[PDB]
Amino acid sequence: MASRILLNNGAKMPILGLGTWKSPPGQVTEAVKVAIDVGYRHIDCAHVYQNENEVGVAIQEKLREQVVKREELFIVSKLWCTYHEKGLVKGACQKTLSDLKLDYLDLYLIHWPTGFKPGKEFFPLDESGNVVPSDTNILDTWAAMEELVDEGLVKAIGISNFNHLQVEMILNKPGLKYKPAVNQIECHPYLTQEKLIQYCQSKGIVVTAYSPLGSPDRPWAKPEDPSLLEDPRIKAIAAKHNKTTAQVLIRFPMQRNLVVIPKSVTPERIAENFKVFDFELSSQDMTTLLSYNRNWRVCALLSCTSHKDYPFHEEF
Ligand SMILES: NC(=O)c1ccc[n+]([C@@H]2O[C@H](COP(=O)([O-])OP(=O)(O)OC[C@H]3O[C@@H](n4cnc5c(N)ncnc54)[C@H](OP(=O)(O)O)[C@@H]3O)[C@@H](O)[C@H]2O)c1
Ligand SMILES: C[S-](O)c1cccc(CNC(=O)c2ccc(F)cc2OCC(=O)O)c1
Repeated sequence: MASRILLNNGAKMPILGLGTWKSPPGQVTEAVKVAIDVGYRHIDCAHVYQNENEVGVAIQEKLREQVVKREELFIVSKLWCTYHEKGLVKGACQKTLSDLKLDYLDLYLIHWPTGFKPGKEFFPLDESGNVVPSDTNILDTWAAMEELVDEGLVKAIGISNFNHLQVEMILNKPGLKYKPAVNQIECHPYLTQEKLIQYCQSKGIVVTAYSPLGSPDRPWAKPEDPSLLEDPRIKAIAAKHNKTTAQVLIRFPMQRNLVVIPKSVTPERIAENFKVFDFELSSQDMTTLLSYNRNWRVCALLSCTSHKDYPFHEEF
């Protein structure tokens, strides 16, 4: 299938990218170098991942080596929750640009709808363990994101972990200048997201699926949690197609017109995960994978369940 999807800003976005959350700083430079060498053109980043400098080393080296031109890359980062204030957005973007060695981002996302008190700590807590919110309304954060487009720092802006009412709040913003190009959300066979995906696609917003393999390295994993990569039903579909379970899990969102961002620091897996443009899941396979939904979330933002903008109380 086609390698890129057209965004509502007129630019094309590669449907397969490399994730970088949890990629160790001493391994992510080589991971991104390998990824670019084996065909990846989209890297998903974030300031909160604390490894953008090392990602940037890889990008810059492959640009210097002329393995790829800047216009061929699609680099995404995200505004962390402690920078939702109007006066902090530009500097947060600029710090990400400096770390990544870039003079623009292809896409910059509001990482979560929840703003937190600014400061050094990424999760400021009160003495009782609750996250300390910011009063900055997300519409005002959106206006600050729009300024970045108009200053040439980013080509597109979008959102992440927004529920459908929060997307709708942006779309209904008075004086809205740029619609969100993307909503990046958790999506896999155990959290299939039919309702939110349909809503976003109907508005021309492209959906990126994160944790497509179920994030087996997530720090809060428990032994009793479900495991996509070990699910015998998914292994059976993979075996039938002579592919790995990971390859099925990556191809699944692609066939839903989603972008997908599997993470790996393992060279062989980085290459394997990209080899998903040479086979097709049947409609029956797709419906079967969808049937595994259990509304199970890797990323529930649990310290934030009383924040006014916590996204996961709503059904979708
Ligand atoms: N917007 C958000 O709030 C948000 C939240 C979560 C994730 N994300 C983004 O989405 C990306 C992907 O999600 P994720 O990191 O949570 O998890 P994931 O991509 O679902 O899974 C990554 C895990 O799978 C392993 N793996 C990768 N390819 C494999 C293969 N072929 N066979 C077996 N195991 C394989 C990796 O191991 P190795 O690395 O050791 O090879 C790692 O432990 C993130 O890195 C981040 O960029 C965004
Ligand atoms: C549901 S509450 O809304 C929320 C809020 C906020 C957040 C949440 C979840 N996360 C975490 O934890 C985190 C941290 C750190 C890092 F580095 C990373 C991570 O993860 C991945 C992404 O991307 O995020 C939740």
